[PDB]
Amino acid sequence: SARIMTFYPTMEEFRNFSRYIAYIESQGAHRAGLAKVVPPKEWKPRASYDDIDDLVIPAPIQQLVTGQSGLFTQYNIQKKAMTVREFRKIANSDKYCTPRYSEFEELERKYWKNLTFNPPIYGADVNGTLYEKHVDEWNIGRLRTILDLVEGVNTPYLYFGMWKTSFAWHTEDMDLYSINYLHFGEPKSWYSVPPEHGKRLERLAKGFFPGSAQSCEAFLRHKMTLISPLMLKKYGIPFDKVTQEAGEFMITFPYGYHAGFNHGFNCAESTNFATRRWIEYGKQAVLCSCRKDMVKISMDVFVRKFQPERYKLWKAGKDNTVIDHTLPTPEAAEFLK
Ligand SMILES: CCN(/C=C/N(C)C)C(=O)CNCc1cc(C(=O)O)ccn1
Ligand SMILES: [Mn+2]
Ligand code: NI
Ligand code: NI
Ligand code: NI
Ligand SMILES: [Zn+2]
Repeated sequence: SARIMTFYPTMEEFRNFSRYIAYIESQGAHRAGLAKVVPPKEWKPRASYDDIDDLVIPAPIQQLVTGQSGLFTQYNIQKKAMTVREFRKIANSDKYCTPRYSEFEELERKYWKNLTFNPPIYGADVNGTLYEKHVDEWNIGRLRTILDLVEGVNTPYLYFGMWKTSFAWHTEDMDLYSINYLHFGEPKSWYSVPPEHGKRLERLAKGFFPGSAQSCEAFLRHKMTLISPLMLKKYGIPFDKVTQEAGEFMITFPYGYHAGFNHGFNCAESTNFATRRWIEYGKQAVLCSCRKDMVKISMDVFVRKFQPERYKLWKAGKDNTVIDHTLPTPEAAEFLK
């Protein structure tokens, strides 16, 4: 019922990013916590990707995974800087390349069977964009949403993947939205838990990692926790799967938990953004308490501007607004009339 939806905008619908986000929420896409958007055929953010071999990945991370029975922890070892060419050569070498497979279910099995072995290298969190400066549609480098009121939380990031590189279970910083475009290469597969069931995932994680839970009120934000779909099935956490191919966007929604992995050599671009609906999520976000360095946004400017009637109430710790995860963002009103 809160399944992942896929959308196919026309060029005319595609041009206005925020308006289209409001549209898909009016269709209920936010309930799954994750949605796919396939852009029009004619649209490309870049003419060619042949000129980026010399691009530098300053801090590649080797992903060491420890665990068993569908529960794992992922550790980052920073490696020496390398170029995209060097990273590609490693990614496609026999040691690291994608194994043979027919259906996705086979590759998924191989992933969950082999994720503690032969730890791969992920060129993640690279500042940059691969959009040509003139592309005005869904330009992840400059989406100009109300998040701009805040390198940063609204600046673009590149992810150079190879087979079996992973992203762990998490919501975004300050439970923001996120946008992910797969520029090229092999697919990226996603898992998602509906926001309305998010705390059931937290409760389970808390039960399996009580030490981590004791040391931090939001340890999932460390992005170290991997949990297999079989474990989610066993413990009755609802979830959905989707595979993202080259040329496709993924949107994650506030408090939408997601995780996944790359199929082989690929490149993705991502940033965070906001709608008016996010503001309440941002006020109520449970943040990492154990590291000084984590991302924290002052919500004052947002409450003053878009919730002036509640500002003094909120600042006195008495705003008891309860979030209804099923409600679309106010901007979606025009599609419901
Ligand atoms: C908005 C981009 N961003 C970066 C925040 N800091 C720069 C780390 C993220 O952390 C988004 N969340 C992690 C993530 C990573 C992947 C992935 O590596 O593909 C997919 C989905 N989500
Ligand atoms: Mn994410
Ligand atoms: Ni290339
Ligand atoms: Ni090294
Ligand atoms: Ni523990
Ligand atoms: Zn923490």
